[PDB]
Amino acid sequence: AKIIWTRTDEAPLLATYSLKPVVEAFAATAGIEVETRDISLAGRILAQFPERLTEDQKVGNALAELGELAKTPEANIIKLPNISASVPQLKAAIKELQDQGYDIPELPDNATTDEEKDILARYNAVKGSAVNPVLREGNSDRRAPIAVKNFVKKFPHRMGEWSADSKTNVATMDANDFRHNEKSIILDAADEVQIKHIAADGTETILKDSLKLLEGEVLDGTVLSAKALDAFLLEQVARAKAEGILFSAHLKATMMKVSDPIIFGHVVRAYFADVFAQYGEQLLAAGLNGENGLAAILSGLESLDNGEEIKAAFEKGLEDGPDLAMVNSARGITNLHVPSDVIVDASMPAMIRTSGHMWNKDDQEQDTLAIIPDSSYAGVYQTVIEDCRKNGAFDPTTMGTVPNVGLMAQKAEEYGSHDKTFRIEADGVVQVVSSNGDVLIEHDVEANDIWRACQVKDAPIQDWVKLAVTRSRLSGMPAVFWLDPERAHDRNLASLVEKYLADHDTEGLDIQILSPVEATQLSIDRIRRGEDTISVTGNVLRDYNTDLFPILELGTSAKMLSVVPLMAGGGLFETGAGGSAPKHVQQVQEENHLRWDSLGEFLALAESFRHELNNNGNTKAGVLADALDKATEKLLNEEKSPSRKVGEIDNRGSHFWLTKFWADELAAQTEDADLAATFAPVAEALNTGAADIDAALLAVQGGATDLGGYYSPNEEKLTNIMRPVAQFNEIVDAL
Ligand SMILES: [Mg+2]
Repeated sequence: AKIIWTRTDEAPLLATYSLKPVVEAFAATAGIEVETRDISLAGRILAQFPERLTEDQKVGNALAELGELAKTPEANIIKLPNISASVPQLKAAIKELQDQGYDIPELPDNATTDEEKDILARYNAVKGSAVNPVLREGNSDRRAPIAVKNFVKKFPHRMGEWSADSKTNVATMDANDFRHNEKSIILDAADEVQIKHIAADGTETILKDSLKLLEGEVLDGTVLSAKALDAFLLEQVARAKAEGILFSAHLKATMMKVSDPIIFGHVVRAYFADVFAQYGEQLLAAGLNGENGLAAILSGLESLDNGEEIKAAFEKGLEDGPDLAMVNSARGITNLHVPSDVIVDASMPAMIRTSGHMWNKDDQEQDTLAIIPDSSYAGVYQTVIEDCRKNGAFDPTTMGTVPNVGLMAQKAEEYGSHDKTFRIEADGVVQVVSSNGDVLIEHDVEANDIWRACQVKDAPIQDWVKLAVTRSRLSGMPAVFWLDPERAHDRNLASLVEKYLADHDTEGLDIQILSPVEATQLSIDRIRRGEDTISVTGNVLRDYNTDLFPILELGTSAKMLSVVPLMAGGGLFETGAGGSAPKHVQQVQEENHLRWDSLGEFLALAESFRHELNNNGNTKAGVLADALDKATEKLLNEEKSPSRKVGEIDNRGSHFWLTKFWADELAAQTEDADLAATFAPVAEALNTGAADIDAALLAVQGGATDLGGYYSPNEEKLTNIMRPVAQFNEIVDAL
């Protein structure tokens, strides 16, 4: 078997030149090959334009080959953070490669010829998030890492004290929202369907011409009522004001790129009711509607020149309304200024952790009314708030843990809905119409309503159920499916979960189905008494739970095990969800200190070894994984993760100590005597040499360093820089 280690960009790229040769040496003792594949920005650019290159310059299409790999049981891929290119990064990479002799074309800035149109289309496929959709052929298994959990117990993060008198609450709609208006069906056979609007006129408008659906696919349609939404919002503005608490609003403007900016605008106009009552027609005509935040409105006013008295009215709105949760007090930035500033899955746990407070204009903590307009998920957070009010803050030294198994494959549910979401222009109805003419789903709609459809396919659902059973069996933790009886979609999924659970041996396992509110309550009841509960959920709750529980248990959601069990039986082990840390590279250029933390790599690696153990029968991989868990725990115990500061332990040093501790554990274990004899002299060499090797890895730091490039660094220079101590290299390369 083979483990593919992704060669990416910037900081993780540099770490990989140090860490991968060690991983390769240790892995080979379990009969496992470790190879890199090049999915760097520069490499993916070269892959896209082979026709311009000499044979020696060519890269082969590594992303496409990894995509194919992922559809086979052979796949075992360790994926590190990589660049999702902005246009500037793309232009910089292109220029760098041209300077190095690769005759690739310029990014056209105004394609007119057919060749230019083709080149632009090819580059546009390379920019942005190009990699994740090719590699994620699966659902999600995310867990707080045990090595990090055990350290938190030793050294807990701060948890704000809660008051029984707290007035913080979530406010959410009671009716006429996506949850209550949702209708859902399961297709009997494949069908290409149409989405249509029929106005009170009779005038038909096709909203989406063709939508191919599979046999067994689950289809939902639903509407958020603009009128109910507006009525609701105006009431919450008044409530925050009467109760003397912060008005706050929590959406996902970035991911839900069609619905949530619209909803946001409704929020802004509610807060500034009097302003829109007097200048509404004019502002809306000029596109100053709040869907790009209050800051866009304010900026646009200078073009209007009755804008001065409008500016004055907004300023008056801010003095007269409830106090707003602040994004940046020093710049005067409120919750309403930029739609993407406050993002629900981050903001809600941060507020819960901070005694249920957000920050006011004086930069002091204050209770908040947290507005989450649609009611599908609001109750999870409300249930946690009420529990903290009654029982006080969670105690990270004793609390249990709540992993997540999440239905994600093929852009499941709301995260595939953006091309099926429509701002309604006129009163009437919207129909999903079958090819045969049948009307499958129908909703009444009014102008300014939001209509949305969502799809999840049957194989992803079956895979999701298998993964829930597998996680419960392997971990011993009970599993709870979070499905809301009041949602049509969740009622359909519940019937399928019941059907498919019968394909599995569940004897000895505790698996049940509860509403999201019931499930949250059970989970937190268990967590407080030190016990564990796996949350089995759809796509959005995946996104929410994988922030909420880690932030409470660990102080952060940035340090997680994230696995995507691939459809054909392989695995993808994602080391990290952040970017590739350009400032980290700057520091190495300036003073040869790499502060990049490889913890996520050590953790994903241990799970990669477990995949070989569990799916491919590799007993030695299991031994390697057990030792690696203990080595990681020791590295954290001695705080040997990289310092930020020059002259102190860096990324290369952390790799050394991790390798020393992992070898020690392999030499000390008695589960595989042959592995023990292999690593006894390795451990002895690293121990005797540790004082000298550690001093040397400190000594290389301090001065300017030449990588030979940035997007396309020189391989000889990177090797010498990232593997600078011959004494260590000799031990690794001999094993
Ligand atoms: Mg999230």
